[PDB]
Amino acid sequence: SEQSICQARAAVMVYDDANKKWVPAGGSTGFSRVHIYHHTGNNTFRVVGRKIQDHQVVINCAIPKGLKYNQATQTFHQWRDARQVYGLNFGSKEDANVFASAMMHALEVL
Ligand SMILES: CC(=O)N[C@@H](Cc1ccccc1Cl)C(=O)N1CCC[C@]12C=C[C@@H]1CC[C@@H](C(=O)N3CC[C@@H]4C=C[C@H]5C=C[C@@H](C(=O)O)N5C(=O)[C@H]43)N1C2=O
Ligand SMILES: [Br-]
Ligand SMILES: [Br-]
Repeated sequence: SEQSICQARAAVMVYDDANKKWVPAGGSTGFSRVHIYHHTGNNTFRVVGRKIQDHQVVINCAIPKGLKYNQATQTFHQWRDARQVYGLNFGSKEDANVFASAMMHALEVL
């Protein structure tokens, strides 16, 4: 089965490569509950975020082994895939540190 190993509150953003700016994931700005989930068997992790107001899934992306997770500032962290760059604007330094730590520890289990 699948298990949430950590969660944190963050405004989830994606980078608009064409206009050089960050835009809100899913179309509207606001905080989401962002989880890292582990699936047993094939030992995979994914980031899944749902907007707190309406449960819209704003991010659902795989965490591949060797993913480069960038702590750009104390409360904005980011990573990429082929299609998009994702950014989490955390509610506090503490939320960020919790999430970052779970991510770094996931990358060691992969
Ligand atoms: C090599 C590479 O991919 N580099 C990436 C970052 C990264 C490094 C390691 C691993 C993964 C990633 Cl995504 C990179 O530099 N990127 C990807 C998106 C666009 C950007 C490339 C150039 C620009 C320059 C400034 C920086 C950026 O986007 N920043 C810096 C921190 C700041 C913090 C928050 C967001 C929120 C709104 C916007 C703003 O402040 O107006 N922000 C920014 O402007 C953010 N940029 C980036 O982060
Ligand atoms: Br829970
Ligand atoms: Br496993």
